[PDB]
Order: sequence, then C-alpha cells, then structure tokens
Amino acid sequence: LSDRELEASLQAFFEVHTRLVHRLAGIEPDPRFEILDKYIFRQIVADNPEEREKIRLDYGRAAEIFRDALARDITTPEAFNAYLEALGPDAVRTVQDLTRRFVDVIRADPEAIAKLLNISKEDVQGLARAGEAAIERGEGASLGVLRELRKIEKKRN
Repeated sequence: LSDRELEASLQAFFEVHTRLVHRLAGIEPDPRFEILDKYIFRQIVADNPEEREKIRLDYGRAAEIFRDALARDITTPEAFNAYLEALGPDAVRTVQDLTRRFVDVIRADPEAIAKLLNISKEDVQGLARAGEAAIERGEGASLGVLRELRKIEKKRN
C-alpha cells in the first residue's frame, strides 16, 4: 500500500540484486549498494505515483530473473546477457528498463544521493558515469555503480 510497504514487500529483490551484482563483480558485499538501490526505488515510485504498481511488478519480475541467475551461478555480464536473451524479449526489456531508471535517478538528483552516502556531488556524477559506461559495454548499470562505489571508498585511506 504505502511506499515503505512496497519496498519491504520487495525485500527479495534487493537481496538478489545485491547478491547478483557482487557475484558479477567478484567482491565482498558493500552494504552501501543496497542502501542506494533502495533509495533509488523509493524515488522512482514517489516520482511516478500513477505508475507504482507497474514499477512494483517490474522489480518483482526482476527479482525472479536475478534469483534464477544466482541459482545458475552466473558470474559474467556476458553469461547473464545470454541467459536473459534465452528468457525472451520481455525479460530483456524488464531488466533494461530497471537498469535505465537506476542510472537516471542517480544522474537526476546527485545532491540528494551525495548526502545519503556522505560523498561529493562529483562522486555521485562519477557513479552515474560509471553506470552509463557499463550499460554501454553491455554490463548493466548496477555493476559499474558498485565498482565506482568501491573506488570512491578507496579515498577514505
């Protein structure tokens, strides 16, 4: 019913989304990815309220796709892409739309994300840049964003 209840009901998505992306990257979980993921979802549904059930079911559909990807231990974008293409055009479109909204939210409100994560506006634009570049390479935006988050954290020390 409410936005927070939508996000909670999608708990399985955020779990399989962060686990799949970190499997692709081959690294230990960075909790800040799932924080970002959840904020981005909250923003999409708050900005597109007339569309919230469509957004909800797309994430729920993405959850199954990602879950099945993990069950096969997909570890590269290429293997994931072939799996997704075998699933069919609707599975492709579901993930592509989810990815595209992901980067677009980061790029459209970098100040809010920079506060959320206590990083700079430049850093958040760097995340959007890395997401676009991964989309360009066929990698999906979440993986570029995760890698760039790890790079930003490298500057702590």
